[PDB]
Amino acid sequence: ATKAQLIAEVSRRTGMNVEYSQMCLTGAANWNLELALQSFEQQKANVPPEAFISQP
Amino acid sequence: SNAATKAQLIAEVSRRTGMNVEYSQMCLTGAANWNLELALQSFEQQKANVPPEAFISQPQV
Amino acid sequence: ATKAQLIAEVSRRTGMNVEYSQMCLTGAANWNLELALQSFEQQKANVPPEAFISQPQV
Amino acid sequence: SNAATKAQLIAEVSRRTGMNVEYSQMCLTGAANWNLELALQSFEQQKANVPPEAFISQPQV
Amino acid sequence: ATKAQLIAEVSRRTGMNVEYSQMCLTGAANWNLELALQSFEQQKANVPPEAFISQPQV
Amino acid sequence: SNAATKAQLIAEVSRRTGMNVEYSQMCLTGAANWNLELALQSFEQQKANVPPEAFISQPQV
Amino acid sequence: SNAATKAQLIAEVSRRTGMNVEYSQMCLTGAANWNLELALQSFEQQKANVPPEAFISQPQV
Amino acid sequence: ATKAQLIAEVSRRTGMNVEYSQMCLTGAANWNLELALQSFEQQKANVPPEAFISQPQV
Repeated sequence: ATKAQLIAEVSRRTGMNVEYSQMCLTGAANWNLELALQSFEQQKANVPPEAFISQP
Repeated sequence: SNAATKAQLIAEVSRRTGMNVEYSQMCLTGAANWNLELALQSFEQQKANVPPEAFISQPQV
Repeated sequence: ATKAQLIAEVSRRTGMNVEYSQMCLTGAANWNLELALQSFEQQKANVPPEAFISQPQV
Repeated sequence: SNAATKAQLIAEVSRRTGMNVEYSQMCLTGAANWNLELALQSFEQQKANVPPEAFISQPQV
Repeated sequence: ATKAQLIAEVSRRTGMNVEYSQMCLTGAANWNLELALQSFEQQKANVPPEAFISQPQV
Repeated sequence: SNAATKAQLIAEVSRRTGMNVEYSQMCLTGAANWNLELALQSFEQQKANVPPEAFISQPQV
Repeated sequence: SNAATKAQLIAEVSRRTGMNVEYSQMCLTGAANWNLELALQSFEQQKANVPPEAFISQPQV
Repeated sequence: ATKAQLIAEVSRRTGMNVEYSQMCLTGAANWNLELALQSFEQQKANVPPEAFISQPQV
């Protein structure tokens, strides 16, 4: 459904796999796409290489 | 979760077809029941009829 | 039949909300009512309780 | 696609008038331009002319 | 049998097919030809290209 | 409805004969009982009695 | 390095919410950015959507 | 699973603090939970009492 679409969208924009993409969406972002992507952009330096599958 | 597993399939359909995530999910849900091959087959049959605005990249297939 | 009436009819017959009803119609069913309903009938055991209640507004 | 939004308007008209999906859409399409209030007004004025088979639930406008 | 005539006339004037022509007549227009055509002219930009089976005729 | 189905037949008679929708319906109603071929046959025999003002397009039976 | 520090925060969320380690980490990652107060705040607001199977101890936020 | 999750899970299961839980995961276990737990069970007698900040669960 929309959760799956939202994870897929975060994965597409950021290049992170779905596991890490889901991490940005869960919690205080509460599946808000803008807040999830923002959190990634702010924390991008701290994301391990294994979490990345593609370029943004 | 199952959402994450479903998300991997949506992302793959989007990569291969060039469609955005909404339309990629459309191909998977329903009679394809998340069968990747059957979803891609549905795109092949319907691609000429997919709205132009629905595409974020060129179809790769 | 319009896309909107097909979604509404699937919603009526199955009891699912419009979001999940649309899911059955798009894709391999390609807006065929019988194939959408068949797919529901096959998958009904695995359909989430959330699919049967209306989605929160706004 | 705006189909889901339209489907919600059809469903609302059906609940209120008791009409099936086809006839509920008739009241919305055209001069009402999918305005719920105008659709319901049209039903009230033309209420006498809707065939009995078109009714799947209780009229409650 | 003026309903069939009215649907046929809207199709001819607008170039739209019969199904969608009927949509313009039913509802708030109450089968008034002018009001149906007004509704078409106002919504024409939003009518899908698929509905048009011919060029509009004065 | 049945109005829409009748309308596609009126439209076809109009296209073929050049008559407006009113006179096109005349050929279909009655003994032709909406049989397209019988309607066109009636036009061919009776064309001489249709007023010229009734014609809005090219005759092309 | 930072994994052990994160682990004590997960352990603390689990203790208070009753959620397993997977779902406890969910509240911490993302917009909370491992802020314990914001993670717990998020749980309190979203408890209804947490699957029952995710709970391995008593809720005591 | 993340390294942090794996440490937290070993801690929950064994009762060891996070520092000693991490010890079981790093090295030849290469962050495999089952081997970490196997190593704990085999070496449990040698773990100092101060390392245990809770009772073991499943």
